[PDB]
Amino acid sequence: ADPSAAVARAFAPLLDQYDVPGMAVAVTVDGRQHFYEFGVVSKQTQAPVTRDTLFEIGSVSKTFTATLAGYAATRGVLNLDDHPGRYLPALAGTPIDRAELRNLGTYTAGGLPLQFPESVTDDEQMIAYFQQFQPVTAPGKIRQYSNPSVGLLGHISARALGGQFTDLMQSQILTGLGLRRSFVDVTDEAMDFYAWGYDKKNHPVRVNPGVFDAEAYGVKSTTADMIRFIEHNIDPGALEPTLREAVKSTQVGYYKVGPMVQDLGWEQYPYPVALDQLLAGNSGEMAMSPQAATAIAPPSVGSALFNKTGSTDGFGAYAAFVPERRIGIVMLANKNFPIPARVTAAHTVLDALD
Ligand SMILES: [Cl-]
Ligand SMILES: [Cl-]
Repeated sequence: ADPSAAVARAFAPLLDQYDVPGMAVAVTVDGRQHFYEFGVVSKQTQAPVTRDTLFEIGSVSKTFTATLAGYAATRGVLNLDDHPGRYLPALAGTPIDRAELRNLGTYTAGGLPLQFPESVTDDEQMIAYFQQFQPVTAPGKIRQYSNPSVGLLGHISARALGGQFTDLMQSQILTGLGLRRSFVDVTDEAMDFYAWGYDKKNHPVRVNPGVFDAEAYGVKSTTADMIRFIEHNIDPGALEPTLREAVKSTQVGYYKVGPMVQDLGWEQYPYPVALDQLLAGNSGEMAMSPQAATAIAPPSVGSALFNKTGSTDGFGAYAAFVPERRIGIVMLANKNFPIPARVTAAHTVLDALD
């Protein structure tokens, strides 16, 4: 039940192998938290990574956006079967308005691309982009991983709840979950803890501003906070009912897509799971290309694993947990290094428990 030896074998070699300046890992095993840090937050300062170092989690942010959408749905300010035009009047009657909010959250809205075109740089251009978008397939049939897609779901969740996404996410979700060192906008105080990321040429970088950045990939967090978030997902029973249902809402499977099941936010697998099936579900093809999606009833009994990868130009992250086993792991790193290496390391550690 002690993950330390497995973490040292699985994670420590990664820094030299992928030229990663710094990395933080936390494992939870039946409520006991284990923290491991490697390397440095900055090549210039050489200050050590700690469990309180802020890293960009990239698309792991979509699990928080799903939680916000689940909070909105539990409150009844929105329904996942609604269409965008009920909340954004300028989108009523447009082709994307055939999609339901559930399709936006599962990347099945009709072929929204990975990223906005470079010409979309503000809210006006965002509205016009969605008005003009011509879907390449019917909703619910094709999964195409998409930042604009989950971005729009977060924008609509904020509009429904009657506030700014950043303020709602910070106050109702992050603070509500006890994540007091997690931010969409890092405060002046917490800035001292924010690592630098290191791009392909080893230049220090942080995530650039973009449309729907906060909504799709903009959270900064620490392993101390992210392991608490994972523990909420493992057992949300201690949460106040609104947040409890918001968390549970991210664990409902909606589509079978080959070896993986698509939730809002999380992606799920049976457990135990062969690493090969986890690698297949987390492949580059899965993230880059259209995949046939089959609507299913939610799987619900026995053991399941939930995960989400995330990256920015300078950072890489991975989170995975198994509620029935009360085990979970998060890795945050200040280099975007290959997802298969992240998944393999994390799977090896979880497999070594029991
Ligand atoms: Cl984008
Ligand atoms: Cl920031």
